[PDB]
Amino acid sequence: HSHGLFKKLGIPGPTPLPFLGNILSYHKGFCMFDMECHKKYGKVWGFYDGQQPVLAITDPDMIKTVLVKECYSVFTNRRPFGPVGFMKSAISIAEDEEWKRLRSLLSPTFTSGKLKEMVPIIAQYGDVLVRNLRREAETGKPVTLKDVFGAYSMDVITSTSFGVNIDSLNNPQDPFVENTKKLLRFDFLDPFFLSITVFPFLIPILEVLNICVFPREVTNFLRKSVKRMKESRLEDTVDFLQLMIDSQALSDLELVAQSIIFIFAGYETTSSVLSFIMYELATHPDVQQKLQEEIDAVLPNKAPPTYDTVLQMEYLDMVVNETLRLFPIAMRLERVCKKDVEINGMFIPKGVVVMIPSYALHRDPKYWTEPEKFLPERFSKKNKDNIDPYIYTPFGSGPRNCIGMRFALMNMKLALIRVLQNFSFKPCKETQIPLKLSLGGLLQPEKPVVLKVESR
Ligand code: HEM
Ligand SMILES: CC[C@@H](CC[C@H](CC)NC(=O)[C@H](CO)NC(=O)N(C)Cc1csc(C(C)C)n1)NC(=O)OCc1cncs1
Repeated sequence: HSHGLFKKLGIPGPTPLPFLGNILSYHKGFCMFDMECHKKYGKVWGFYDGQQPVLAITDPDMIKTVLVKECYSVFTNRRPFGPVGFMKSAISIAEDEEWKRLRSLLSPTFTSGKLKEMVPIIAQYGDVLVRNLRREAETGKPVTLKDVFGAYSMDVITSTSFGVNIDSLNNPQDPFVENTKKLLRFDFLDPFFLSITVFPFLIPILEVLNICVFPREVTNFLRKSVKRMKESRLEDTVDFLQLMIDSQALSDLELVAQSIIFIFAGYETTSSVLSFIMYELATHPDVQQKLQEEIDAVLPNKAPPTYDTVLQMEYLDMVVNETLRLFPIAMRLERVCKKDVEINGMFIPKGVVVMIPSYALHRDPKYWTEPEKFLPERFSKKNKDNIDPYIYTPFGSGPRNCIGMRFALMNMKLALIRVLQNFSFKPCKETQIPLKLSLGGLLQPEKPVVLKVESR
């Protein structure tokens, strides 16, 4: 048993059980477990995912060292998670040299120039989202946001990876829609991933059986989807595909891996955050009116948002950020400790997963006044400098942060601008209040957010 380590290092934690470790404590969610631990062990503590020692850390300096300083030398990778197949090459999964190589090649993809070039595209599906919303605002029946936002999010993804101009909501049965939709993942507390942690010694076994967490089903029709366009569309002579093609040491059957992860990364994420935001504005009509006014002051007479226009919206940026404080989609940030180290006084042995509890740190009394309340003013220029960048980490930090940050932000904002210009979102009878979060390992709502939509 490796279960003696935190006792021996003099680190407090909940007492692990044989084989299971502390996993049974997840029955309440990463979220309440991390908050409880913080509350009763203080700044630093230790637990076991099966036989895997995880060290939680909460000190801004120490986090900065793990996330930003010793990233390259010591804390380079995330923890392996289950049988991954060819997706071992995807940037967010890759390790060491291979990761450093991929992050360089793909960095040019997420530049402001490429992003400004992507505006007219993502924006054009703002109009579709509106159109679509306009029909359902005439029904007067509760809208399921995550579904309307889902279609928008797919729509924006497809289009910025080799223009696949699909009206995703109203082409429910299109090859690109059906596959992509199914790439809704991953819950690391579901039955499957649970066993993966009580039995990591089973991963080698499933890998050799070709069993993959990214279901073979989906990855198949994308490997093949990509193969023909990549060859045909530029044989006759503005998207991630092109940007990728041009920069060719980037292997063929690694480009597919990047392509899949950008779908898997923006699809469920952009749509979830957006839902959480529209929930927040509905249950906060004041904020929503304040927002609609900012937008109308900047873009008078429903004028179409632009790149520069979007950045100019102080209050929009504040609403987005607050929503991310309350519902960070990562929940935790993790790095594997590559060799023995001494960071800000304390010793980390090689092999330990070092873990920063974002969801918990985002809700900590030491840093936030009335931390349960949705209050966008915390992010106004008056108060924002009191906000520590290593407590508030919705996009991680350091060399291994979210490569898609500015794209995520811009995308989401463009959706909000076009949507708020045209509609108001009011809660109805089916709407859950206060919103309850899911007990799983994906931070999402128990019941899908349903809201009344009214035409301005
Ligand atoms: C609102 C939506 C999003 C949120 C809240 C978000 C947040 C994050 C967070 C917290 C990390 C971990 C960083 C760390 O360990 O410090 C991350 C990693 C990453 N994200 Fe984003 N993300 C979002 C959307 C995107 C989009 C749109 C893309 C690209 C299309 C993207 C691509 C990545 C990649 C490739 C990594 C791993 C980076 C690496 O290992 O080098 N995510 N995301
Ligand atoms: C394939 C899993 C995951 C890899 C990296 C993400 C980044 C947010 N990691 C996570 O934070 C997610 C939680 O939503 N999962 C994890 O926390 N892990 C990968 C670690 C893990 C694996 S098992 C476990 C339990 C047993 C304690 N923890 N997704 C992924 O590929 O990133 C695409 C995205 C980019 N931006 C937002 S999502």
